[PDB]
Amino acid sequence: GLLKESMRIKMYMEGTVNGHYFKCEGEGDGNPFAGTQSMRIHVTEGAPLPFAFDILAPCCSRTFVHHTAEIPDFFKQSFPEGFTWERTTTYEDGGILTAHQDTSLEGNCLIYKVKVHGTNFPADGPVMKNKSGGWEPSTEVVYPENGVLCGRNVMALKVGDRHLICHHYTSYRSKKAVRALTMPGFHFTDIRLQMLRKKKDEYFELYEASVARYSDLPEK
Amino acid sequence: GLLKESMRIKMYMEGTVNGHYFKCEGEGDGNPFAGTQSMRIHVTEGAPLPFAFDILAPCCSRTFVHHTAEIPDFFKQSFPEGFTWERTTTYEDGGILTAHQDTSLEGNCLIYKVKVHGTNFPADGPVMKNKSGGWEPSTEVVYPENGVLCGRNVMALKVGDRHLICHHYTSYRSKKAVRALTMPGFHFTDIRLQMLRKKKDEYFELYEASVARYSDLPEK
Amino acid sequence: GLLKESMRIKMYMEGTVNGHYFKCEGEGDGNPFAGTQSMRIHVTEGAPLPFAFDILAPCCSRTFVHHTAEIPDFFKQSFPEGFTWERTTTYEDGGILTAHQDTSLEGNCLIYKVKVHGTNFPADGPVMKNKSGGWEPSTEVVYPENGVLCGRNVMALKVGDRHLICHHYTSYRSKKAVRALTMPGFHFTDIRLQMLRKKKDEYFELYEASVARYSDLPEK
Amino acid sequence: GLLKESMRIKMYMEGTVNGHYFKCEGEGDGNPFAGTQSMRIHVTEGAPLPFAFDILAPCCSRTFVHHTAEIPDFFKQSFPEGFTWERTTTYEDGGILTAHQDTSLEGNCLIYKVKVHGTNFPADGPVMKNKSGGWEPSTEVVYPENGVLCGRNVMALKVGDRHLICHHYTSYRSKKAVRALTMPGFHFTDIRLQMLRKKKDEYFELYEASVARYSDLPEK
Repeated sequence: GLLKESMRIKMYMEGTVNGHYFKCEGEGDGNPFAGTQSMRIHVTEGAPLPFAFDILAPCCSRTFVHHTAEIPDFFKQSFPEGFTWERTTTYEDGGILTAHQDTSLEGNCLIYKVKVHGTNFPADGPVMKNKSGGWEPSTEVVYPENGVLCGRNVMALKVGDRHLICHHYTSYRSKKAVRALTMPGFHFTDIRLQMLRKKKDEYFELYEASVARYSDLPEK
Repeated sequence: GLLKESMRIKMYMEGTVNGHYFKCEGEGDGNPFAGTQSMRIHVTEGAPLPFAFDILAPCCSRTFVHHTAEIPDFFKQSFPEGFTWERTTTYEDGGILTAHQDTSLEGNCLIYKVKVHGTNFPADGPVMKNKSGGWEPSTEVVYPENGVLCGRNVMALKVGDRHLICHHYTSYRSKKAVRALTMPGFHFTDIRLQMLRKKKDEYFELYEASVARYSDLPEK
Repeated sequence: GLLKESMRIKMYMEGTVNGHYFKCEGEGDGNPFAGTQSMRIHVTEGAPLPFAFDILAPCCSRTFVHHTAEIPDFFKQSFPEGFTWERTTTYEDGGILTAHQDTSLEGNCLIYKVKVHGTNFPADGPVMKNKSGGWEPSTEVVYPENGVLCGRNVMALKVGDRHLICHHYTSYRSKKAVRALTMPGFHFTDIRLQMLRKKKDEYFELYEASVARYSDLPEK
Repeated sequence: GLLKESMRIKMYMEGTVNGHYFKCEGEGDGNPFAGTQSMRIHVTEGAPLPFAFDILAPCCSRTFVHHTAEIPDFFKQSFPEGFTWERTTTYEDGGILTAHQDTSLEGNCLIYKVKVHGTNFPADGPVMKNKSGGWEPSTEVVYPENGVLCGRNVMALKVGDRHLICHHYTSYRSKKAVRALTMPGFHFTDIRLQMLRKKKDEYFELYEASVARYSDLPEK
């Protein structure tokens, strides 16, 4: 199989958040079909980070999604060629993060190349003050548009007992020919992003489980 | 006792969309604990509506939500006093609908009073051209904030085989005292709103089912 | 002689900004053909206002525009029937203000009826903190769309030596028969709104001049 | 001295629009002080372009602006070092084009280096159908912010007898030291871009005139 029960992951991330340059490398693994993965991220430049790594966590993998109900798989179908994505995340307190990502394959290794740009995050807000406590689980809305898979999502950043809301606008683009793909219909993807460990705003351990599904409610 | 397995609904709505004024009155019924409901809505002014009623359907019932996993019911706990809600809906083609709603109870009948102001909808878009085909189901994110329950949601209006996305920013306020209320934590509400019939842009039949729940994904 | 060289104006404004309810009444005068006017406004309810009146000033008169180069005058043509407008303004630090207006005539008095709704203005921002110093002059883009006149404009709110930008999206609708109007083509409207006097966030004095024109640049 | 009555221009642009890679090269001339210029553009790769070159036309020159009323010239002051700009253009039908440009000076020749990224242009819209008729003239709002010059603009693409609005967001950054620059005050730049000729979607002739000025309206 071109994709196997176990895949390795190599990630390269670079960017600026409110002017602070940084660079990290991730190494990970996962099960494409069970939709589970982990990743160890080491900040190679700009450490310790003067902001919450939480904002960068969702930049670190849509190949690893368990597809139910025979929902065609835009991401797995795109291999060996791979795919890209481009996201805008707007935080309700002013912050904005934009990211462009290339996903490539090399034998058993998936290669992620990310570039990030963050601005307008408040100086006294939870991200720059580094007082965030991870994400709530989420459900992405996913639908096709002109051969591109579109994503919309509300994510809730834990700030103590409260929540800071951010909004995702994503476009997944295949490197494979649009005609060679079977686009899915409108559906959802549940994502649970967890940070298992963090050390000195420099080393982070992530874990994520994802399932693609239709609504569980009956139709009339 | 207050709330029963079979309840009545009466709705009074008025407002403007892109300058066109309309009033309508609805009568409905449902099972608030099974979180299902129907409503027949009659347009008594501004008929025939020159815009798609779809943009008004979500303005027409948060008492009718089946709560799973012991999730406290903000809405049901608010009776007899009832509650209000305030929503801003932004459409990605520039349209914006603001709604203000009051929910009270008279006998075995819930009373909804609704004010609506839609504006900036494109003259040639699916709303003002009246070419939409109902809503996809959705999953609202819902979380407390100092006595007020907050709602966030991505909705997809069907336009042919394509989709027009809009975003809900809701604030649910109880007319009951805070101390007399058990606020819920972070959770999701699945919603499936369907329009089962419409006639002469003056009569509509809605049906909706809602379930409050947590993420179905396992947690590591 | 339906519109004369000197006209009276009565304005009635009601609204809520960030949930603060208010009512205003205005009386003014102007020269419609010279495109000059002034208004004395009094906050009859919700005084003192807990935000900058500057955001409301553009809601308080497109009859008063000096038209050059034989540009057809959509607004003056609409009398005696009159016209309506509505506008969505978006502030770049999060604020959104929707407004809808009716303009009617009563002999020598123009009657303005305004409904305003502001939300998402940041508590720390210069609007809610009341730290703004009036608007810079602006040039609106005016174009016809199917018997409706559309307006786009970038306005700059002075905040010390800085500027906070907001974006206007306006639709002017004649209450006169569409076929009875001579629509203009694409053109510009220069507008200079000044706040001459303010007192205790309760009384305000405005002066505005406006000119309709084409670009002064030569065409090649 | 550094700039002359007549200057040469050379441009190197590349990027993608809805995923179509293109490369093109320009050569031009103009009078920096008179504020006029022209350019010939050749699509060296990705010809014939499957979209309206109209979207790329505003990416091809702020050195060529006639400054009135003794307004400081951010762009002419920036030489020999030169300057950069970065723009986002949003079309009201969903299209978005982001560009980053570098302006340098070698002898009597200004060198432009442009990277374009265009996405979400409707498949049946006038851009991708290549059915536009150039731009209307415009007036950019320009204002200083911490040594950076900020530009805001509403532009209108002619499509048949109607207009498709788009919105420019630009930051111009000088490569010259802040202290070696007298920043201008708040002002406008009138701009009229014209396409005098096009051939086989691989050759285009442009002409542009710009004037920097204050509002023509009196100040009461």
